[PDB]
Amino acid sequence: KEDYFRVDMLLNKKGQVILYGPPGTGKTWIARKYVVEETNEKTPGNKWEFITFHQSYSYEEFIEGFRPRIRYVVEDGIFKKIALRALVKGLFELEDATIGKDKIHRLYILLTKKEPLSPTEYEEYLRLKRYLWELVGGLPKDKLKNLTPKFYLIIDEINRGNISKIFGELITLLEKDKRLGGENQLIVRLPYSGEPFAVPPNLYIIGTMNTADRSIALLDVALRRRFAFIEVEPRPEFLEKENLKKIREKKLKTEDRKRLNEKLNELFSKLGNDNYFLKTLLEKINVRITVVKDRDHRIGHSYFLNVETVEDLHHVWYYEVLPLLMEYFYNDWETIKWVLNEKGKEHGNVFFEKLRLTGPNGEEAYQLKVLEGDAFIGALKRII
Amino acid sequence: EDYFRVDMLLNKKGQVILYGPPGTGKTWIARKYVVEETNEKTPGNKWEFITFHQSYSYEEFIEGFRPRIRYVVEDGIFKKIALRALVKGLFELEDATIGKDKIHRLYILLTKKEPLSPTEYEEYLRLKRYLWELVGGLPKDKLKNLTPKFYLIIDEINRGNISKIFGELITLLEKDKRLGGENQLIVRLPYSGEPFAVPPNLYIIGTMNTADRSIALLDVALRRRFAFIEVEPRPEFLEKENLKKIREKKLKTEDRKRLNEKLNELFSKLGNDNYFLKTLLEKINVRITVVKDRDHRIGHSYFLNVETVEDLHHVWYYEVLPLLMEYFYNDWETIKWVLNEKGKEHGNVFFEKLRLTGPNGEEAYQLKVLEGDAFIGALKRII
Amino acid sequence: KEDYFRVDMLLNKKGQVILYGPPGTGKTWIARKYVVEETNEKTPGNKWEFITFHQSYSYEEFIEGFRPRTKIRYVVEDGIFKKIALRALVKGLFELEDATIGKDKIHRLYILLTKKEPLSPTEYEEYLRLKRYLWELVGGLPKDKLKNLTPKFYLIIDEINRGNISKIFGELITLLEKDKRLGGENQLIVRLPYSGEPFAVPPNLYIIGTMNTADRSIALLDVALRRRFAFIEVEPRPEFLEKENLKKIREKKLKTEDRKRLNEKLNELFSKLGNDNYFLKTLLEKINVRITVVKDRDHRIGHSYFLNVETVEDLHHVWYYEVLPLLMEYFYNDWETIKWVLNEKGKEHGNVFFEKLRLTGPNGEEAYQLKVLEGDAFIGALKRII
Amino acid sequence: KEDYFRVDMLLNKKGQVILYGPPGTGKTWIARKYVVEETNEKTPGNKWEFITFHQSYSYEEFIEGFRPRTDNEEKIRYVVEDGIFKKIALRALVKGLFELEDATIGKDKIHRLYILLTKKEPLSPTEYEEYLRLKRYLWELVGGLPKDKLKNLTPKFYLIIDEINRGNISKIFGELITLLEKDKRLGGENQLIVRLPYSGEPFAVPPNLYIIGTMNTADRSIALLDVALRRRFAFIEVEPRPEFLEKENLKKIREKKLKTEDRKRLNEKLNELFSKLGNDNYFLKTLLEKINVRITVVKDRDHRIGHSYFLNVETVEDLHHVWYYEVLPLLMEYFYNDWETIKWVLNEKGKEHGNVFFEKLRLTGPNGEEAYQLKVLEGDAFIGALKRII
Ligand SMILES: Nc1nc2c(ncn2[C@@H]2O[C@H](COP(=O)(O)OP(=O)(O)OP(O)(O)=S)[C@@H](O)[C@H]2O)c(=O)[nH]1
Ligand SMILES: Nc1nc2c(ncn2[C@@H]2O[C@H](COP(=O)(O)OP(=O)(O)OP(O)(O)=S)[C@@H](O)[C@H]2O)c(=O)[nH]1
Ligand SMILES: Nc1nc2c(ncn2[C@@H]2O[C@H](COP(=O)(O)OP(=O)(O)OP(O)(O)=S)[C@@H](O)[C@H]2O)c(=O)[nH]1
Ligand SMILES: Nc1nc2c(ncn2[C@@H]2O[C@H](COP(=O)(O)OP(=O)(O)OP(O)(O)=S)[C@@H](O)[C@H]2O)c(=O)[nH]1
Ligand SMILES: [Mg+2]
Ligand SMILES: [Mg+2]
Ligand SMILES: [Mg+2]
Ligand SMILES: [Mg+2]
Repeated sequence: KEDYFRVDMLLNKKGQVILYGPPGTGKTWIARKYVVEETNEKTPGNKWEFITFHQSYSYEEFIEGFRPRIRYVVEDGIFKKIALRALVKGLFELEDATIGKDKIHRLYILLTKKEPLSPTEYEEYLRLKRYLWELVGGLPKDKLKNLTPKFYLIIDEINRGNISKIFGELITLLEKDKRLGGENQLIVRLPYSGEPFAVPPNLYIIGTMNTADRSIALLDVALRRRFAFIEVEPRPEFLEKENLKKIREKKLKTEDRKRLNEKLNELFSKLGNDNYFLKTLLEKINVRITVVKDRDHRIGHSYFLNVETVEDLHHVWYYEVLPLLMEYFYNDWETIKWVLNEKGKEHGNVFFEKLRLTGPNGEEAYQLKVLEGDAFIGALKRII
Repeated sequence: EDYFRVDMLLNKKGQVILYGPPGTGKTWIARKYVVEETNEKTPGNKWEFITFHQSYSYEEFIEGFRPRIRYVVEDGIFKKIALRALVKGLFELEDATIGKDKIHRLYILLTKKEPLSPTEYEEYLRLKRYLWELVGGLPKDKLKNLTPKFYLIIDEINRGNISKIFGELITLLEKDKRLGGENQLIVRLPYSGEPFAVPPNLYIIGTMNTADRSIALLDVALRRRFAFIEVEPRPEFLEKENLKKIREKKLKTEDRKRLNEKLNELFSKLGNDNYFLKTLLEKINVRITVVKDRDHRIGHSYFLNVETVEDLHHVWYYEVLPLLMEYFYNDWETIKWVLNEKGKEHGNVFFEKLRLTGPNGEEAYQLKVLEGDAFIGALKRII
Repeated sequence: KEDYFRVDMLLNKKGQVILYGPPGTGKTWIARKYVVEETNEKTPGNKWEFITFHQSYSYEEFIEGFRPRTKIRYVVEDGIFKKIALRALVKGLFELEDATIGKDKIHRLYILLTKKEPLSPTEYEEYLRLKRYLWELVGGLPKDKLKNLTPKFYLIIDEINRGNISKIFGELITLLEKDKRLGGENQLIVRLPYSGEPFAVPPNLYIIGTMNTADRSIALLDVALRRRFAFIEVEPRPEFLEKENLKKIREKKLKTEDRKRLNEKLNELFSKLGNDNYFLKTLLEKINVRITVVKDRDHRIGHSYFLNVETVEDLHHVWYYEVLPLLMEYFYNDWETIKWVLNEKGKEHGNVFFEKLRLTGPNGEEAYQLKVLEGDAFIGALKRII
Repeated sequence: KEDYFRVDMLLNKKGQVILYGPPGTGKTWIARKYVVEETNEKTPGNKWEFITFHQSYSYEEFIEGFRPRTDNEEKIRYVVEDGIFKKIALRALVKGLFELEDATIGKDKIHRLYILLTKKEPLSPTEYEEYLRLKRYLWELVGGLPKDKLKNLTPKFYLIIDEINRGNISKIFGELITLLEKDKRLGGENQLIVRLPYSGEPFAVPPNLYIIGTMNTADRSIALLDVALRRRFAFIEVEPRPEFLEKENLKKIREKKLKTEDRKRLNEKLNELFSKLGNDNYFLKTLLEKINVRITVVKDRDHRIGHSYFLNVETVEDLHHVWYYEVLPLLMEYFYNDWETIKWVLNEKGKEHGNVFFEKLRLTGPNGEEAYQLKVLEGDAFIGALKRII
């Protein structure tokens, strides 16, 4: 648990992390696994939330916005609700005579309530929010710093939405010192409600993002200072035989797992008795992609994580890896054949066989050749 | 062949995209696979057919605010078909915590073509939040195999902004992230504030044109969720036996024999060559592949309905010669070389060179209409 | 005719057609003529519609979109295509004899579709449940009954390339293919995003596009849309500019005694041209081959510029106010090309259309001016171009 | 006149013309003069309209669009209101159906529709539905009328579109690419009735209505209209006329307006002007000819200087103001940071630091960057610098 430990450390130092890398690495997996292993709660709900950003995601659905529920009810977004839940659950365990635990528990029932709030209860929600935000501030900073029952928000594909538009006052408030209990503790007031709001130290944010798409890759340095940035690189050592066996023996603790570790034995013996076939295959593929495009368009290891037989590797190759490589290099046949290091040969057991016709201006072109059986493993052996 | 690989890749990945040039039967094999898999010939209960375009948003697809005077969160097409797949999968799932009457009322509210009344919309929201309270406590090994199979064919999936339309479906569509999967995700939707997760009951078959690169699926993160099947042009369907085997698999009556001799009247005029259209499309696709992209190849649907020589003349002069002149605009040498008539500037040729020559040295050609045996003699030159 | 049979054959075979070519070749003319000759109606409405694509259409104004309908209601309203493709389907279900077809409801749906008044707020949900009953009926019908609906409906989409068709034709990338129409071997019934009600293009309907191919900025670069249409190149025919063909074209509509004047007006024309019936024909030929060699083949001058020419003053006005500005707009400030199109490149300072200016610039460049020639010097200048 | 006769015959033969040329040649004035000579109305209103296309002119404000309008003075709603062209086309068609002798026309309906097209106030919702129903009756009525009735309509309506290229003419027109042709109008041979997108009601251009556009061909950022859009309009070149700037010619043009005793004042003011220009009655004429020929060889033919800048010139200081505020910013706008060419148009190329319009600065940049400064000349030096342009 090393990536687990660095997510655990950089959440307790920066307050919030972003798991970046190429598509196919373990970002969403390590985020969801870390949060269900810290909260001890397998589903989203009270103690943690899972959201996904997109271009149809705005400030009004994230922090607060007007909604006709008629008059305008200032409906809180998901961040305001999880931050208020984190603050109220932290003021549960915070023993103090000024904290009225009867009103704080009523605010926790009003925040936990999955039903839409009645207009008889929305005024109670506003009054208890005013009492909560007039409670803190009068609370000392050394008590507001230590809040035990931590809350987590996983913003998957965080670079998909306009984060500077979605995060409103959260550009300022998400810094660890600008949270509650910190030394530069800052409680700003919100536009649509007028109520003061500040991020508690009880709530952490684990973003994940892919760095392949550069049109949505974040460049706001003032936004990037709020987050730690954990690079989840492609790990081809997960595709070694014993490591792939140990990974696939996670949810396999029955006799069917006995049908698993022999199914790899049919696989890796057919690959040439090499326990490092997929490992060095993805290694050579990623190191050849890194030098012709970038390191952020590397093939992640989750393409070959579900490979159990040779036909599974054939389907992952011809329907997930080769269309991805042909979308990487559109009509650039020399570069994609260099990625498979087939730049010299034009025929034979090859993935792109040369057409026997050259253009009127000297242009040439290739053809996707579907290899099967030992010829396919022989062509994959050439990449290593 | 293609049916078996669609059935195989739809189970291990959960969603497939049939891509390729126009003309190859991607929508055909998607519709045929889904009708042969659901045993119903109309979209509706167990499968839906949609087509993405630029007026698809996240609101019309998953959920969005719509006034009905009360602004309510109207579920889009995917949330209706995903809740329908989840509820219909929770029908046959025998358990003690699943109240079958609420699940059945939710299925009646989901499969209702009439718009829901305000007395039934709140019941719909209550049954939805009961459903999402239910599957948040259900084990993984019971949700892993829901009994029916629901399909959503998204034809021309690349014509809309897919990463904008698939709002929370970038995360949830992965087979290891569906309900009952090894890493089960349940996102929180922004508009309703209600949780949501794609069941393993529901499969997606996208189709995609790859000739147009302005709508190319360049999102590397979104290409990981789908398995990408290339439906290539198959010129071997235009062989004289395969043309009779394909065109008689749609009709069942006596007039199939009227199909037969009309084909034999065709290929006797082409030069007694049973592989005339096959080698014609193969040679033309090799020319297009070497002078333009391989995604601009001519599909076989142009020549599948060719049954006489006049239909081949109409398909040539009104479907693929405007297509070739649109491929190579004012590049007369390249379209001249695609029909391999680069030296032939006169005679029985498709583009006769004008005798007049411009002042800066440029020369132009003229589309010549060939009929009868001269047209077949010009088509024999391409082979 | 010939082009009439071309449009008829390709529209029956394909379902949709696009008459494309240079401006002024009779694409809108042969489209409107074919549609008023098939459906015997001189005015759109019942059996056919005429629309024009441009950048202010969208999917909402063509298929369906949300609109306010009077309190106020947020009502999804069908566009022109959904209205005509429900009208063609419902009119096709009149002559279908079947037990499951409830014609008392189909006739009410036809009355609500052909209702020129806007729908009442108590008559709109009647139309909605009638559409729901219709799409429950059509999905239950066998394919052989929907294969050949009895009438024929036409939608002339003129200047089709001027709008963003891939944005406008939302589901119609899929549905316009004749195998995906109703009763086809591979029929498809999409679900529309705004309403949620299903939709499918009947075989009753026939869309006819016309396209300007002189403009390259709006051309059909979309290859997948070009499968759905047949493509008729409507070339400029200068053989219509002969004296006998002008007498056949111009004296066809006005069948009164004025033909006995009009041919007289033609006899003053070509005798002023040199007693040559092929003056305008070879003039348009030897201009369009110049436009074909120095520009693309589809920036050519259409024959509709010279069809209304009756006297030499009309030819002078058509030359100096319609096609010489057009040639000056083709080759803007490119004098050695527009002068070469009129094949007066070596000529200057005479009976010429572009007189050379006596001044030369500091970089050695020169520019010419437009010279207006009248009388017989203009005809001697036009005789040079031939 | 002759230009008005040319506009009249090309407008009767094509239905719509465009007066195109450089700025300041009087294309708007020629269009307005011809229209007020036709309809005999000094102001727009019933029989003719005047609009200006700008960059933000849209189809929604030209044919029909969802415009906000208040219902019962309480709340705004977006309803489909007709633009300028649809209102003037319905007005022309209804006014032509006034004098049309036919029995199928319900005149007491049609006249009411004319009132609903001529009231200069927003329609109340009680009568806006009446206006919609009368439009539906009108398009049901002309859908059965023969061609011989609708061919000849008795009045003549005009729509002047000043600066027609400054908008997106295809996007603003829309259905008017097809409808504006003389054969595609009402009562024509190939009569066409489109179906508009927003209101969903039919529409067709009457032959009653004519369009006279003006086109500034100097700029070319937004000036490119399509070839099919060139086909609909006749195109009338309005050149700069420097022969309007001769002393007797400028006298007759300035005296064509109403002047009781100020004609002799204009006479003694114009004799004061040309006596300082070297006793040359043709000085402004050949000045504009030399500067326009020198514009034509280096710039486009459409970039010439219009003659109406010098039509108000009566004194020497008026000519100095016109030069230093109306034609030298025009030249500096055409030749932006092209100093040798704009110096060659005035043919003072190489002649620096004299009685010059563009004085060369005596500094030079790090890599040889050069700059010129607009020098203002007053008195005999300005007339001397004007003398060497010729
Ligand atoms: N056991 C194990 N499984 C992993 C690991 N990394 C990825 N996986 C598996 O691969 C699948 C895909 O990984 P995932 O984390 O979802 O990619 P991603 O980072 O979200 O990809 P993207 O969203 O940026 S496109 C997951 O379902 C997970 O089960 C790992 O380190 N260990
Ligand atoms: N029998 C049979 N018919 C086919 C086959 N491939 C294509 N066709 C026919 O050709 C037509 C075109 O196939 P289609 O599915 O529409 O291509 P497409 O993928 O939609 O092409 P596009 O949308 O990218 S433009 C179909 O109507 C189908 O009937 C095939 O393999 N077998
Ligand atoms: N008789 C006859 N008349 C024609 C023919 N072509 C054009 N015309 C006449 O010329 C006029 C212009 O034709 P039109 O239909 O507008 O050309 P177009 O192809 O639409 O030109 P555009 O819209 O791209 S600009 C028509 O009104 C018609 O009367 C023809 O082939 N035969
Ligand atoms: N008497 C008389 N006045 C003229 C003549 N030409 C132009 N004018 C006057 O000069 C002024 C400018 O003319 P104008 O019509 O605006 O030219 P323009 O082509 O429209 O200029 P622009 O709009 O492109 S900048 C007008 O006020 C007009 O009255 C003319 O020939 N005779
Ligand atoms: Mg992810
Ligand atoms: Mg398709
Ligand atoms: Mg037209
Ligand atoms: Mg003006």
